[PDB]
Amino acid sequence: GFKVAILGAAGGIGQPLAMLMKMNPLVSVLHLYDVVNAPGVTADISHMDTGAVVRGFLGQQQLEAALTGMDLIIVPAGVPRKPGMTRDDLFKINAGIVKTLCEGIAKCCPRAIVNLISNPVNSTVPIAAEVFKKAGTYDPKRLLGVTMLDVVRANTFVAEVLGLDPRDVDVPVVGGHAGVTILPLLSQVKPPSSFTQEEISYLTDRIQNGGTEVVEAKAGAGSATLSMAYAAVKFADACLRGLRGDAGVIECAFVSSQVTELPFFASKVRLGRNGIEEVYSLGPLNEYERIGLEKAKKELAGSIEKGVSFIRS
Amino acid sequence: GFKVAILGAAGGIGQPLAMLMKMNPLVSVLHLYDVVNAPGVTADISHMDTGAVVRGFLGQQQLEAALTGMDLIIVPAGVPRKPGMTRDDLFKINAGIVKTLCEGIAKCCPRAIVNLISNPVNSTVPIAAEVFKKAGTYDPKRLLGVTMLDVVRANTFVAEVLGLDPRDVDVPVVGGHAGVTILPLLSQVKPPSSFTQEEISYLTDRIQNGGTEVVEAKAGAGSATLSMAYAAVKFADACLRGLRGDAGVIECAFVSSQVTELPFFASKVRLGRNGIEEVYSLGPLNEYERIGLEKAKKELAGSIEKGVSFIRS
Repeated sequence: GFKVAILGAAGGIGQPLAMLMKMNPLVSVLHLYDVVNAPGVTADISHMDTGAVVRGFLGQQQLEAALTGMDLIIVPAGVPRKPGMTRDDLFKINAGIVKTLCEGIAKCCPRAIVNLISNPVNSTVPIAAEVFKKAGTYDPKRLLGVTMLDVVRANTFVAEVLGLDPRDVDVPVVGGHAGVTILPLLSQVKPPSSFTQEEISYLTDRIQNGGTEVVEAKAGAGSATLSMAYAAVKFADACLRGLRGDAGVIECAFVSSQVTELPFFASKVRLGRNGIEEVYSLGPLNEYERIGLEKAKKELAGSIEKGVSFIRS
Repeated sequence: GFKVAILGAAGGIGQPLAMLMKMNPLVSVLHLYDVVNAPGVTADISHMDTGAVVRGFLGQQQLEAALTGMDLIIVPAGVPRKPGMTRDDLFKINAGIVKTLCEGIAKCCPRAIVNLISNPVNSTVPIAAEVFKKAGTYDPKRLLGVTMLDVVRANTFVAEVLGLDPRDVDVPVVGGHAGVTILPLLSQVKPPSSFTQEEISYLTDRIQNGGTEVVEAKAGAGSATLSMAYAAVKFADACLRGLRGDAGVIECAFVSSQVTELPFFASKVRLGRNGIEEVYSLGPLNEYERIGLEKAKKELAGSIEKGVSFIRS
């Protein structure tokens, strides 16, 4: 099996995520890390009678111990939005957080596959890339922004409109991980289907804003944590199956790419023994998607620069 | 596809338990009930691309809609381990909660299989039984106290000792769900093994105090949530496979039985189309376990009464 580290394992997303990884039969070793409550979460999880052995790590002084030897690093680390946040002062905190964790990764497990969930992903992935570049350990094939939740939402909402089982639907989602930056390619959905103009717009808008659906349901106090955990694990499991050597492991992720003029983009990627084995091109898009693509790119260009800038200064 | 309702889906145990049930293919419909935040959790969960369709229900006024039609009702509901307040006995509270929920269940889904997790199981189950008796819906084959986490811990701890993968270990646990009432039959362990008196001592002690172990670790402000959700789902899933018609579905559970003089006891049971298709006796016990059996029954008798008198008196 493989060794996995979850950074921020005691948070809202972290916990359900650690519970699910502890259940993954491909995980031999599981390191739960956080700046608080790591021991209590570890204790709880240690009782589950599954294959993976779990250990906890608390504080910066233990990050090295948590990271050393890991094959995959799942990073949902990030401070929540509470005191009337979005204050942008938030972004500085999260960017700061992704920064140190990446410094640790660059130092302790430079070859480990990295699944960055820390939001905003459109900026933190570039941040990570820059930090690794500055450390001389950047392998664009091993850094992935987890955009899986958008695909999960798309599959679910598309299935609902088509009256299908969500498990039998696959919706490619490209671009970025926030708002109009999220671009579901309905014209490339599986199984083959046709959508009315009405459905195409309803679906796209819904997928792009699925996040606030949950924030609304929680009176703006919280956001998706469970579905996020479920998605990150579905994605982590994919990376693990890739490291195992499985063929055709394909999923959408926000990665370093040349599929567009932008340095980082979300598209279909093939996961293998050394991370990303192939970044799939966007291919044919219809009018609606083209117009959406451009709007996505415009915002994405700025978000990337924002992250690249945060480090390069 | 089976219909499942989770009472108290917004809590520590409920949320991860709800996420895991959403993932269970045997679940066609999933109802998330609670007095607070049910909508938020539901929205979160509804985005998961799995078969189960999920609906939320908030407050007493919506409990009937949640229950109606359910095949299985998992009940983790109950107040948390408040660190400050040592113990003005949660009993009063939880017991109250259990009673109202059970009244609802007896009225809305009398034929539903029930998985009561509400602490303390040693009392809440007899309470539920007393609530259904008065309602005239009691079916001893349909009420089950979830002691699955005692088995999970045992497998883990025992496998640790044996240096095995907890997945290849089975340790039957009988008796009750608290302290010395939890009785791990180490002599019936699979694979056949031998333990030193020390290990037998350590294992029996640790399994009986598993919960405490976690509370201590979480700095008094919390108890096992994840491992409990994990064990509850494994147990719930067993029931569902039972409802499906599967053969050989055997699990330990605190149920109504005449395995001992007590009206309730945890032992192996076979789950069938109507819930418990048979309650198995304890089998072979060494002197150590027989002694343990006596202490178990001793403290268990009172617990059972403490719960029955909550309804009768």
